[PDB]
Amino acid sequence: ERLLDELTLEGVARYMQSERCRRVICLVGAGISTSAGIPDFRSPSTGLYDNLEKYHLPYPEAIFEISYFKKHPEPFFALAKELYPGQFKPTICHYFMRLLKDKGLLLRCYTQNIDTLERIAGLEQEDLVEAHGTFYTSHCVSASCRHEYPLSWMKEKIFSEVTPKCEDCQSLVKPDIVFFGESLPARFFSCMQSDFLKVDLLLVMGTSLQVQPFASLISKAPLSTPRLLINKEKAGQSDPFLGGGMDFDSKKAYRDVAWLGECDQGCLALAELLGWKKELEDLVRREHASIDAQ
Ligand SMILES: CCCCCCCCCCCCCC(=O)O[C@@H]1[C@H](O)[C@@H](COP(=O)(O)OP(=O)(O)OC[C@H]2O[C@@H](n3cnc4c(N)ncnc43)[C@H](O)[C@@H]2O)O[C@@H]1O
Ligand SMILES: [Zn+2]
Repeated sequence: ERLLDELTLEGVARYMQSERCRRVICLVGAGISTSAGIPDFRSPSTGLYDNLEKYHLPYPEAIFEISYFKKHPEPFFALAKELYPGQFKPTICHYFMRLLKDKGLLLRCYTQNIDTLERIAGLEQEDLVEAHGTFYTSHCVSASCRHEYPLSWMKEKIFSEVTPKCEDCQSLVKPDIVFFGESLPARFFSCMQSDFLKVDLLLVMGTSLQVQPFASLISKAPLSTPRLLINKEKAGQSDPFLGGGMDFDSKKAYRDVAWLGECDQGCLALAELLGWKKELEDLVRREHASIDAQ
């Protein structure tokens, strides 16, 4: 029916500490990593698209294209040079999902981000669907040779400004990210067909819900699954010209809630209502300290 008392964060917090809320899926995107220094994609100001000028490209959205990459892999590796952050420090929001994992509530984190911050916060591969791949490993692009390289090796080059070539054969080696023109990993489809039968709560954070097929995951849940969006803008509402998106505001709204603000602040507030505020503050502070001693 309508599983939330109210369509607010308080409604979602009460629902979460109830009977019916056992399995939680997170859909996350670049918004949850901006406060760790990793810029946005589509934000007007600091977004990646309004900063692809000095990369001499035929058009902005062309440096994550696979066939252009194998043609000229140098602009992308130059881009990774500029973006590659000094420290890898996951945000409050990342640690919020770690709490969900530790409390037995996280069924899966579906992420569009390539920065590996879900792993450093302590989500394990079983927990994650890296829907656009990852920077954490790299593979030679051949086939005869698909030799896997770690991030430590792929980081020496990029910063030694040397284009990474396989050591066994002499082929290009590419971070395990999914460029445009590539298919999403099989794991994505296998998890989607099973995870969304089960799910009792959808948590969407820091994503504009524009790229597909990732955006459509919100409609894979049963119609009674409450869906909370933490984002600084609303997203996932049907375009009025097309024709199960998000409905926060119509009179037919019954399960979608939009908390508008910083993902870090939305997760602080949700954790506070849940009794986890201190536990969360201690975890972040403990882990940021352990990372600052490296
Ligand atoms: C490890 C080193 C990393 C450096 C290397 C960088 C190379 C990256 C290459 C990526 C290639 C993978 C394929 C790809 O590009 O997919 C991209 C991306 O995965 C996909 C999905 O887009 P996305 O994750 O949804 O990112 P968007 O920019 O579209 O959405 C950001 C949303 O979030 C909001 N927001 C922003 N900040 C906050 C914040 N602090 N708090 C709350 N909300 C925030 C923004 O207002 C906005 O609504 O569109 C893009 O193709
Ligand atoms: Zn090779």
